[PDB]
Amino acid sequence: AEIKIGITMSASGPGAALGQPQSKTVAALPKEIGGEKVTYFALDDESDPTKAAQNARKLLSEEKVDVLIGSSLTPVSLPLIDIAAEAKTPLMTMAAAAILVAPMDERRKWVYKVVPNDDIMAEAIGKYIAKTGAKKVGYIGFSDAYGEGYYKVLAAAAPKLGFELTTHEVYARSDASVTGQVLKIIATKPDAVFIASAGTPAVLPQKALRERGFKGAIYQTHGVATEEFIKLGGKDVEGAIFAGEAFSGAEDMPADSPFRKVKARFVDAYKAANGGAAPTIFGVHLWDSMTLVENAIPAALKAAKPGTPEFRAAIRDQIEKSKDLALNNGLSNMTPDNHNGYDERSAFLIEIRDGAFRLKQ
Ligand SMILES: O=C(O)C(=O)Cc1ccccc1
Repeated sequence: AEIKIGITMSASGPGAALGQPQSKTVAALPKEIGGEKVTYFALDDESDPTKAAQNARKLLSEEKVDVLIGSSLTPVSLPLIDIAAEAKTPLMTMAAAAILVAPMDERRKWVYKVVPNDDIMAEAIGKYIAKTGAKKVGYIGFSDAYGEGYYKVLAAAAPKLGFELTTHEVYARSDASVTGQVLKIIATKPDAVFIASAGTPAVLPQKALRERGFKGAIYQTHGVATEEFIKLGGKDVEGAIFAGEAFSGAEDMPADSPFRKVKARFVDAYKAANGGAAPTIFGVHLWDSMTLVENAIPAALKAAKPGTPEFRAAIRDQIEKSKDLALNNGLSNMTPDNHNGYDERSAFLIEIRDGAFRLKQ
């Protein structure tokens, strides 16, 4: 039969600013790959791990999809690892935490990940923060594996880089207030504050810090790299800096940059499918995942027919061989033990300047 791709995304819930762009990207994906028809099955998981697991089981057991893609967020994606592995179906996760694919194990052998691992980003932003002369850095982040991935790496790096983390405050994504946490951070009198958050929930702690009088540097993560964050945040997020993807800095690169080229492809296709509307970065996590899948399909078709475990296993084998590939997410080199594919060369420092994401250095 035709090739079938299943996708679960957080199109509603606190992940909406990530999942909605992904949902709108589906219509831009190719109807034929390697001379074979392709059908997409996309489901909203509502930013809920239980619903994502239900979606995956439905796509795997009922549609027998050849590849599963999702989810948008780390906590939502975690349970999909075991589900995809048990089904011997490759999973292209669209979330960010390193734990989604590293260290390698017998289940993560089935998982690939186009967003650069957060530990790479945390090391990069930590080095930058140190170079500014900051010695005391406050911290607030999500009380989940995404936030904690930033905290643990920054906390380990701190003494080696010459600063100290003054707090370890957390919040849940939908929380109405972080006032208690922010007051605690402010009371430590830090030079700067790090926020580990994603989507529109990332605005709250930054606005709260500014409203409570904090005037120092505020650092965020690539979870904020959507123009929706700039729009909601306004003057309060001006000057935010984070380590992120080539996509976000593409306009401040040479004309022949491969990153401009791969971005143009995506933007043009997205606009054509969405009435001329421009995408935010999160849609590109679906797009780049499909780049890996599309590249693997011709060899897989030589091995087996779609809808068979052999075809899925062939896709898994082929993606692992991907080398020297410019994605919107960076320069990707897969290996048997690294299903992310990036090193520090793909960590770009991005700043919000005059209401736009800009390549900072
Ligand atoms: O919120 C999460 O759990 C994430 O994994 C956030 C994220 C996802 C994709 C790119 C950057 C951040």
